[PDB]
Parts: sequence; structure tokens; C-alpha cells
Amino acid sequence: CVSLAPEYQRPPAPVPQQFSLNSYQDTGWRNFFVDPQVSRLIGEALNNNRDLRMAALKVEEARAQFNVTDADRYPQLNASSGITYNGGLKGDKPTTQEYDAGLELSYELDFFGKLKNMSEADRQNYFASEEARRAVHILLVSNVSQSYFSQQLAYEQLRIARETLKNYEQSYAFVEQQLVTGSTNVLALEQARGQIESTRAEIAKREGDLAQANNALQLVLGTYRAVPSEKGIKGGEIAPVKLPPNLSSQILLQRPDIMEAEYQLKAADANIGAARAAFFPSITLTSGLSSSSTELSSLFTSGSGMWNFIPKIEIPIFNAGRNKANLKLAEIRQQQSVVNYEQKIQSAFKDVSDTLALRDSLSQQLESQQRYLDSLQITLQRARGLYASGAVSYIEVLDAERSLFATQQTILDLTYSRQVNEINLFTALGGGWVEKH
Amino acid sequence: CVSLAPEYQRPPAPVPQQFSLNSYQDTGWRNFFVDPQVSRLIGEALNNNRDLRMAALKVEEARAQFNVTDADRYPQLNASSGITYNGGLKGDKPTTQEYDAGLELSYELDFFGKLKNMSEADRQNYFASEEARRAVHILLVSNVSQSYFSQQLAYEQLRIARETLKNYEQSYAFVEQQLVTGSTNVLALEQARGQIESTRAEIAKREGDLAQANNALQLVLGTYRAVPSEKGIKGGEIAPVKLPPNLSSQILLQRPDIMEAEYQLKAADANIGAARAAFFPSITLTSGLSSSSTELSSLFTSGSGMWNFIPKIEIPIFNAGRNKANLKLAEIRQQQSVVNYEQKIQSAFKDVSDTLALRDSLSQQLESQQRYLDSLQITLQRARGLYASGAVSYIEVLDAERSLFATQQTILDLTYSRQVNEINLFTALGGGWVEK
Amino acid sequence: CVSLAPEYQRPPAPVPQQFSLNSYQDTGWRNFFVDPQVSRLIGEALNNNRDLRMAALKVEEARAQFNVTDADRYPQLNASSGITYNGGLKGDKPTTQEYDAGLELSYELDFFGKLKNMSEADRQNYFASEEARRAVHILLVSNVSQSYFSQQLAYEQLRIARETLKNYEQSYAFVEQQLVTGSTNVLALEQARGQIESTRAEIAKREGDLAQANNALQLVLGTYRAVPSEKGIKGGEIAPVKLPPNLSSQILLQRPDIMEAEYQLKAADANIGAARAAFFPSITLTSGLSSSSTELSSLFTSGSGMWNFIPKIEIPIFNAGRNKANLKLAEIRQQQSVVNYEQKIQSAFKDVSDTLALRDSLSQQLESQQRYLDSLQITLQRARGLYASGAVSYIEVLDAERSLFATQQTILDLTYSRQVNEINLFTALGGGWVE
Repeated sequence: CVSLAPEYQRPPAPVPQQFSLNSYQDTGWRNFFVDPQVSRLIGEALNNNRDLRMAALKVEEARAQFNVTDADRYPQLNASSGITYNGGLKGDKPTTQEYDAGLELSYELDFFGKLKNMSEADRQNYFASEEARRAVHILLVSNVSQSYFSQQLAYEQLRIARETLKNYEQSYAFVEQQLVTGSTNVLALEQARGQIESTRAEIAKREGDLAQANNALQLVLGTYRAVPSEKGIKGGEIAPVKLPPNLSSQILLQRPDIMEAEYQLKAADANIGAARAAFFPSITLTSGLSSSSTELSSLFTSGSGMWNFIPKIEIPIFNAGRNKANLKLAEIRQQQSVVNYEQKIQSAFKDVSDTLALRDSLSQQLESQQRYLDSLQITLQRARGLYASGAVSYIEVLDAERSLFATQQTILDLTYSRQVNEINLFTALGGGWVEKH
Repeated sequence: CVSLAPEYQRPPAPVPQQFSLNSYQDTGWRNFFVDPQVSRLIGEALNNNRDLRMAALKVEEARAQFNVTDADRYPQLNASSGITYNGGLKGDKPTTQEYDAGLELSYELDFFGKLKNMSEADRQNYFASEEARRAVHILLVSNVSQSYFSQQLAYEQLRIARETLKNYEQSYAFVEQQLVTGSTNVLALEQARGQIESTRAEIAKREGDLAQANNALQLVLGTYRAVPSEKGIKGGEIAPVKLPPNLSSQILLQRPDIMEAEYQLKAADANIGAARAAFFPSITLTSGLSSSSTELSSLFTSGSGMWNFIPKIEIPIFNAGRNKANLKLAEIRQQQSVVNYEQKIQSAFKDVSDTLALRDSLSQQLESQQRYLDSLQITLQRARGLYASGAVSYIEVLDAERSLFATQQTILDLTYSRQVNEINLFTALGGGWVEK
Repeated sequence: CVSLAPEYQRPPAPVPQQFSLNSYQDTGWRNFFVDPQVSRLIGEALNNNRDLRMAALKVEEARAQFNVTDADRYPQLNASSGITYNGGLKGDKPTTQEYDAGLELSYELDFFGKLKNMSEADRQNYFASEEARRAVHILLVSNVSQSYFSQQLAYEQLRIARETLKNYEQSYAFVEQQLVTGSTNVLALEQARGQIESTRAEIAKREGDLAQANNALQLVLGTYRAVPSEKGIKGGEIAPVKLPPNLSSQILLQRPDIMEAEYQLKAADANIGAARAAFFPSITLTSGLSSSSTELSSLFTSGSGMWNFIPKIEIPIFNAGRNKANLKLAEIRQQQSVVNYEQKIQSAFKDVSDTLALRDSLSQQLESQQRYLDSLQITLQRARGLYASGAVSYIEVLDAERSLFATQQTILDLTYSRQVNEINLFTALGGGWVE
């Protein structure tokens, strides 16, 4: 037996050896997700999400497809019966009757490994479909957690808007009482009435956001049981990934999408092997045991049984270069598989490089926003103080409250961005496949 | 004749029996779309949109594909002629001549329903393609209407921007005359000059928005006639869907995309039946009337005509488990069709749930925004009154006009969102198929 | 030989003959891109981008696919040997042994142009893949330039945020010194402190934007060399497309995506021709030279060689309408190809009509925004002057500095939009194929 396929070489990864930025290990996704709710929802989804269900069925499709293709490599047994009537149109020559029954055993030698390479291309494609399930798995893990964290964000935003509204209602009362007794103008009161109605809208928007974050969580879960409520604890929900000083691009090579591109690349080599076998001769055995007769009474008698054994070898000589062209197709597609591989790596490298950058951008953003917060709370208290003594008009109170609301909302969105980014680093690195080191 | 395909069972829908939230009926899209312009554009688009045309062609593809596959079930007739020359290379054996003409009639019995099941898979796939057209149809309706409503929004936003601009020019005058006569500061006047130039920029943005809304409305129409102008009447353009107290998820099951997933699920059962037939024997008839000769002179003479009749039965015995694996493939793919069905349902249920919630979220937003509006108009008149008497600086007028503009634009965007949401509920329920 | 395929007619383009709005010419993308950096990065990308690499390999696939299909039109030569054993089960008939070797030359006539039309459909489909490469090429140009320009925007936004921050620190100093000596209140000082910390946040956000614009620029280049820094000069980086008074829709018809739809429309005609050939007879020649024997000793001897020559003609008569249904499928898919063609045109026409609109929308936006800028700078100076004399409170300075920062950022975003829009017009018209 011969395999004409080429030896596998892994293409060199077309990315820097390092990200810009002791050893990175995959501690399970149980370490990463500190919050026990996201642990429970992942567990729930892992058994009910329809997309992961399709991904597993696709692995099964590919295993069955390998067994369909591998069957060709094995001997084959078939039986057939038949009557043959035969006469002339004018001549009185009586009409014949030929009864026949047969058992035939076919077998392709495959001395140059055409069928053997085609089964291997399908073996490799099954490995590809397995890594594809894994990629679907860790992306599921990502969507579930982000969906939960997004729901929580809706819970906070709704809650602080309710709280602002009660704050602005007290402001209106503060202004109301000084107008019953002539200290202020009525412009302050209409400014305070504005804020109340404005904030009322916001609460309506945030309720809608919360409704929609619930429905999206339940879609990804695949089950519709009671959605989680708001957590009373804030902070520490995620344990970020610890990265060594100089980190290697090689980490990307174990990603599921890249591994899946690697297995398809292997499958394309095997197809090159089958393309090349197409040039060489083929050897086919075909042995048979038949029994023919002229009346049905003696079909399975002694003088009728016959055996047969035919080895055959066929060779191609001139096909107007069909075999060439089909070899070029193979080799071109293989180069396509190389390109596809490179593409999966280069994007992989971008993604990670981005989240690393975002890690620092978002930290500094969030800390400087808290500082702007603290300064805004002092501004607001001073503005209320000086307005209560007639030193400044109420627009200074309005501005501070406004700025303060915007900043509280942005800080909430920021820590969200922060921990989703952290999830995104986890996932781009190989993600939530393993759950226990 | 036997059919090995399985009996159809509809998969139980993996969603709550009810949405959270007398009987819902599909009154035609003529009742839903109150505005007669959206009705007239829908008519134009129903006869000119290329995507709908492609969807209908895809239905015809599928009917032709069924006829190609059904042909195998019928007897087949073919003729063939031929001369055969035959001689030896060294041995003096005079070169022979065999003239032949023949007429053959082939016919697969299909006793176990292999070909019959494969034609049925293609029947089912044609029904699928019909539900697909329908889905493209109602989605066209949704895109046309939102496209028109979006244009109209662009018209309003542009118009009130122009109106604001004339307002702020008058403000500039109000301040300008008090500076010619020394009552105010020049800081007011640069603040008013500022607003004017700002608003001038906004008008440019909104004109751009109107231009692009026009082009998108003509793309979706597929005809490039005169686009609709702005409506003088505002309100009542849509008659929302009236929904019963407790509403059933079952409504989703008549959605085109879900029905299309169902027909494909039927087609996969048929393929399971063909997979199974592959194990059992096949019986093939093949009768023939030929005529051979050794000189062309007597090809169609009396002593040459011959007839033939060969029934044949072939059986598989050991294929190294190819038939098994091909059956596993069928069953696996069938489960894939079940999963695909469940996915279309779960999504559909999410969508509807979202618009129901959005229905309440958008009404309450819009009403509280109008109340902020009203309060802002009082604030502006009071800031303008107190500024004219030296009680507050002009920054209080600036803020009021600013907040007022912003709120007017949000209210415009809100009612848009409101009525597009309503369109979205219509469509997610079964939508603009019927107009009766 | 006969071709049953139909004559090609180009479908009339279903769009206005004119865009609403001397002669347009495609000056190379070297004229359009004034900035030498974008020219140099395009060169680097044209030799390293993986997507253009894949588009090329797809053209090679298509040519190979044509040679696979074209082989059927030529005579074919094949050889085969074989031994045949033959015996009875119970009858004492000695077991036979028949040795054979053979050389067969097969040839399909194709009198009605079935194989010929099917090769032609694949010729057309290779032309299609060529136009697809071209589309991928000009889209590569568009992505490379917008990536660079986007990077530059990140650079400016970061820089003016750093500069605003030094400004607001000087404001804080200005306020600090009047509170050390009692002239003002402490509300001004906490207002200025706020602006400082706020702007500190913004700087953090702009640094993150810059990093991400670098990584996306390196992805599209396909090489990871030192990214370009900020340009000290601003302005004149692009030379817009000069457009004649009344411009014709016909310009669209040379777009790659539409040409690719056209070639596929041609390929569907050829398939109609093969569908119709299916009805007519087929004529096949098959000549042979074989040599058989009964013992291997004399396999290639004198009495064994035999020659052969069999012309055959096969006719379909009743196929339960398979050939008809296969013809309808062809014709239907051809109408599909027409519709696909129309769709590619109508979208092309929308796109161009949009960038033309946007050309005017963005120029006016940007011009009025500069005027608002100028007016805001006067407002700020006046607010600071009247605050320093006790005439207005500091909030008036706050507002002006705020309004001014927002307007500086929007003007930056605007000229960006302006020159990307211009790139988008170039590309929608045929774009960066020629230099």
C-alpha cells in the first residue's frame, strides 16, 4: 500500500512572536467566574442551549460521513436473481427462458491509496467538526455570562434612576417650601419640576432595557425558569486572567477556530494524495458464484453451479489532462487552506491585543471617572448651599445634579465594559472549555 | 408498495405557553396601516421589489426540482443505433459488420418506496420554499412601511430644525436691540450668535438624513417615481394589534419561518425513509425490441427483429456498513431539523415578548417626555422674562432653549420608535400576508 | 456542431439614467490619494493582505475547474489487462483461464453542443471570479485607507484632549490664585477640579481608541512593522472625484460586483444551452485494440491481436419529463441571474446617490461647525473676562469650555466623515483598480 499525500508541515504563524503588553495556565472557568450565579446559568445553558445541541449533532454528522466514505475500502457482497425471456418477431424460433441467480464479491485493491486518503480527509474533517463544537461551547460560555452581567447592569441602572427621582423630588420640596415663603423665584421650581419629569422618562427607558435583557438571557439559557434578580454584592464577580511578563503568540495556536482551520488544512493534504493516486493504475478483484438454467425446476441443481474470479487492472493514458487539472484544484484549495489558517490566527492576535489594550484603557477611565464623581458631589453640595443663601441661581444646582446623574450612569457602564472585556480576554485565549484544573 | 419513512410528529414547542403581557385574528394589512400612503407604496413594492421576485423564482426552482426527481418513478423509453466493425490484426479473418437498432423500456418497481420517499422530500421542500416566499413577503411589507415612516421622521426633524433656527434668530434680535441701547452685556449676544450657527449645522445634518431616507425608500420600492412628501396630518397612521388577555405561544407556530422549518423537518423524515429502503431489494423491469443484421441492406427486414424482457432483483448483503452509516446520517440530519425548528420558535417568542414590553416602555417614555416638554416651555418663558429684567443671566435662556430642542427631537424619535415597534409586533405575529 | 444556448442580451438597467446631483475618467488611485503614507500602506497591503490572497487563489481554482470540465470534449485513451477464471461446481469441466489486454479510445461527438456549452458556463464563471478578485482588490484599498485615516483621527483626538487638559489645569490655577486671596468662592474651584478629572477620563478613552486603530491597521496590512505616527500637516490628503454636470448611471455597469453578476448571467445562458442539448441524440465513437489468449505464454503473439470500432447513437424518447423539468430549472435559474444582476445595480445606484448627498451634507455641517467654533471661542474669552471681574459666575466659563471641547471633537469627526465619504465615492465608482 502507498500514500501519495504530502507530509504535514504546520504553516508558520504570520504574527509577532509576542503581544506588546510565570506561565499562563487554563484554570477552569469555575476559577474565573467568581459569582456563583453565572456558574449556575452556564451549567443550565450547557444542557439546554439549542446552538450547542446543533454543534454536537454536526460532530455526529461528520463521524457518520467518515463511515460512509470508509466503506469503499472493504470487500462488498451482493446478490441478484433474474429471468430472461428472448424470442424473435417473425421467425417461429420458440421463445427462450433463462433463469439466473448470482452472488458477487467486489473489492478495490487501492494500491496507491486513493480511497485510503479520501477516508483520511474525512477523518480530519471530523476532527475539524469537534474543534468546531468546542468553539461553539466556549462562545456559549461567553454569551451566557455577558447576558447575565448585562441583565445586572439593567438592574443597577433602573435602581439608581429610581433613586435619583426620589432625590429630585426632595429638591422640588426644598424649592417648593422656599416659594411658599417668598425666598426664591418660581424659575427654580419649574427647573426642579423639569428634572422630575425628565427622570421619570429615564426610569421608563431603563425598565424596557431590563425587560429586554431578561428575554435575551432566557433565549441563551434555552429554559424559561425564574430569571436571576439583582445581586446585593457589587464587585469581585470575575477573577481576571494572570498573564506572564512576555506572552507568546503560540497561545493562539490552541484556539478552537484555529485548530479547526488546521484540521481542514490536513484534510486538504489528503485530498492532494487522492488527486495523485488518480494518475496510477487501479486493481479490482471480482469473484462470483452463479447458477443459470433453462427451466426453473432445476435452477438450484448440480450441473448449473458456476464460479468465477476476475482480477482487473485499469490504467489512465490520455484524459486531455483531466487528472492534471484535478491535481491543480487540490493543490490550489490546499493553499486556500493555508490562507484560511493564517486568517484565523491574525484575527485571533488582533482580538487579544485589543482586549489587553482595553484592560488598561478601561481601568484608567473608571478610576478617573470616580474622581470626577467625588468632585461632582462636592460641587452639588456647595451649589445647594450657596443657592440656599441667594449667592447663585438654581441653574448651578441643576447642572451639578445633571452631571452627577450622567457620571453615575457612565461609571455603571464602565465597570460593565471592564468585566465583559475580561471575559473577552478569557475567551480569546482558549476560554471556558475546561472547568477544573 | 411500502413507505419506510416515519410518521410525522410535530415537536413540542420549547417556549412558555403564554406571553407575559377576545381572540386574535389577522385583519388584513389594510386595517393595520391607516395611512393611505403606506398602503400605496406597499402596492408599488409588491410588484417591483427584486427580493420578492427572487423569492418567487425560488419557489419555481423548487417545483421544477420536484419534477426532475419524480421522473425516476415512471417507465422510461430510449432508442439506440449502432454499427460494429470487428476484425483481426494478423489472422485473415474478414472484417465483420454488425448493424443494430434498439428500443428499450426501463422501469424501477420501487417496492419499498425509495424513489417515492425522495420525491416526497422534494415535495416537502417545495412547500418550504413557498413559506419562504411568504416570509420574504411580509418582511418586505415591514421594510417598506418602516422606510416610509423613517422618511417622514426625517421630514419632521428637518422642519422643526428650520423652525428652531428662526426662533434663535429672533432671540438674537431680542438681545441685539438691548445691546444697541446698553441694557445687557455682549456675552448674551455671542451666546445667541452661538446657537444660531449650531442650529445651522443641525439643519445640514437633517437634510443629509432626508436625502438618505429618500434613496432607501426608492431602493425598497424598486421604482424611482416621485417620493412622498411630508404629511400635514400627524397621528393615527397605524391601528395597533388588539391582543387577548392571555395570549398563546401557539400563534408563533403559523409564522412563515417556523412553518418553513417544519416543512424541512418533514422532508428529513422522507430522507430517512429512502435511507431505510436502501437496505431492501430492488426490482427492475427492462423490455426491449431490437433489430440486428450483418449487411445494412436488411436491417429493418423480417428475420432480424427480436424482443426481450428481463425482470431483475438485486439485494445488498455486505457493504461494510455503508447503508447503516447513510441511515445514521439521515437520522442525525433529521434531529438537526428538529433543532432548527426549536431555534426558530424560541427566537420568535423572544421577539414578540420584546415588542410587548417595548409597547409599554415606549408609551410611558413618550408621555413623561411630553410632560418634561411642557415644563421646559414654562422654564424658557420664565428665563426669558427674568433675563429681560436683569434677574438672571442669559445662560438660563440658553439652557432652556437647548433642553427644549433636545426634547423636541427625542419626542419625534420616540413616536417613531413607538409606531415601528407596533409594525414589529404585527409582523412577528404573522404579518402582512393577508390584506382582507 | 450546434449551440442551443441563447444569444446574450444585457438586461436594461433598472435605475434612473442620471444621478440627481466634462467627462468622468479613472485617474489612478495614486492621484486620488494625495497623502504618500496611504499610498505606501496600500502597496504594503497589496502584497500581504490574506483576503486578496484568497481572492487570487479563487481565480486559480476557477481556471482549474474549467480544465476539469473541458476534458470531456477531447478523445480519451485507457488501457486495461485482466485474467478471467471460469469453472463448474460439480461438473468435472476443467477450469478455464482467459487472459486479456486492451487499449480503448473513447470520444463523445457532442453534435448539439452539450459539453461545449458546459465548458462555456465554466469559462464565464472564471471571468466571474476574476471580477470578484477585482472587487476584493478595490475593497482592500478602501479598507486600508479608511484604517489609516481612522488611525490619524485617533491621534488628533488624543492630542487635543491632552491639550485641553493643560488648558483646564491653567483654569484651575487661575481660580486657585483668586481663592488663596479671597476674591472668589470655592464653588469655582470645585468646578475647575471637575473639568480636570473629567478630561483625564477622556484621555484614557482616546488612548484606547488609538491602540485599537493601530491593531486594526496592522490586521489589514497583514504585516506588523512600525505603524505610522501622527501627521504634522493636516489637510489635502485626498483629491476628490471630479464629476460632470449630468452624470450617467452607466458608470455603475463597469463596477466589479455588477460585472461579476453579468458573467454569471452569461454562464446561466450556457447552462440553458446544455439543458436543451439534453433532448437531442448523442453520438459516441469507441475504437479498440485488444489481445486475448488462453495461456499467458502467447498473450502478445500473432493470432491474438484484434481491432474494434463501434459508433453508437442514443436518443431519448420518454423520460417522464425529466429533460423538460431540467430545462425549466435552467431557464428559471437564468431569470434568477437577471434578478441578481438588477439587484447589484439598484444597490450600487443607491450607494452613489448617498455619497453624493453626503458630499453636500458634510461640507455644510463642517462649515457651520467651524463658525460655531469661532463664536464659542469669543464666548469663552468673554465669560472668563466677566468672571474675573465678578459679573458672572464661573458656570458661564464652564459651559463655554464644555461647548468648545465638544465642538473641537465634532469638527475632527466631521472632516473624517468628509474624507471617508470621498473614498466611498471613489470606490463605489470603480475605485482603486488602476494606478
